Amino acid sequence: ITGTSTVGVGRGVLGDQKNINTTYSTYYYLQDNTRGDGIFTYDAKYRTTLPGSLWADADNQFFASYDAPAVDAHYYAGVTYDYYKNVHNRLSYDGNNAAIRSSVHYSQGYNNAFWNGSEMVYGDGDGQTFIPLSGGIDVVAHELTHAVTDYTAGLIYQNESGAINEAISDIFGTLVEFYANKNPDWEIGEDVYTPGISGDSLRSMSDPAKYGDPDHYSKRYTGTQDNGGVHINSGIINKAAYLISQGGTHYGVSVVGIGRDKLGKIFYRALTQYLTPTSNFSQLRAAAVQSATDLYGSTSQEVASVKQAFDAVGVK
Ligand SMILES: CC(=O)Oc1c(C)cccc1C(=O)O
Ligand SMILES: [Ca+2]
Ligand SMILES: [Ca+2]
Ligand SMILES: [Ca+2]
Ligand SMILES: [Ca+2]
Ligand SMILES: [Zn+2]
Repeated sequence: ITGTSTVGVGRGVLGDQKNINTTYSTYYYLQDNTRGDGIFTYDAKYRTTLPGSLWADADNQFFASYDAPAVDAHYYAGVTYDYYKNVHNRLSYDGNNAAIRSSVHYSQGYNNAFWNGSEMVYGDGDGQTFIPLSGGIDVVAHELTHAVTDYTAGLIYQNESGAINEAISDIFGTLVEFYANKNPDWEIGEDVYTPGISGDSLRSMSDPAKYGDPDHYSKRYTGTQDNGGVHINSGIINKAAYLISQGGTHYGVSVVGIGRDKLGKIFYRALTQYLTPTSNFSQLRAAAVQSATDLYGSTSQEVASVKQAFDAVGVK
């Protein structure tokens, strides 16, 4: 919409107060003009037609329960924008400040979030398995990273390239969570998953097997469920990324950690310069090694650690 940039205030899913960038034109819209070509948040109104209506509010105050998923979708999309621009010099998901669009209140009791090829989409959860999914900054950043992947490597969403696609989203969603630095961890979705159970999550990068996901290539799933296990075999790569960053000994193989920022530089470079739509795990290994070589030198600890990490999860 055409209008003037304003600043609204509201509360997110977890009941936390935050400021949000809005636009005024009769109503206050969830349209942030301060980042790129705009961040826009929409109301899907419990149906599945998308994007729905640009979110409109009469007084620029967003404290109703119905407002909370919108507040967080909008805010955490801005945080994610900031991360890619400030940390990787990437302007929005296409590198050219594409408008970022999100719809919330998608469907009824919908326990998922996704990128549909053009925008982010968030269910409200059924209140049992999930609360509104935009309350999780790692979930929001996971979803926006799917757009980044689609504009760069283009990893096909099936089998090993699809598991890499998923891990890339878990990795950067986690790196965005640490960037924001509010209760950061190597778990995925803990802020919005199972409101009646404490201490669990959708997935764990530090120990994927905690929820039945493989942490070694020898334990890879090869059936046809979940697009050939894209949310399952992602644990093999998530574990590798965790180890690159934090170090550890896994099935007897020791990895010297090099920290989250270097993890992020290496995987961002792999994603944007070396991976292709059909890359498999072995090719991801070579891409990360080449990326680390580009960044830190053939003889660096960093190259050595990437190798140890892929060794540890049985990927040669
Ligand atoms: C964070 C995440 O994995 O979100 C999803 C959920 C909650 C359900 C189904 C698919 C996805 C996805 O983004 O792959
Ligand atoms: Ca209001
Ligand atoms: Ca957390
Ligand atoms: Ca997390
Ligand atoms: Ca829980
Ligand atoms: Zn995903």
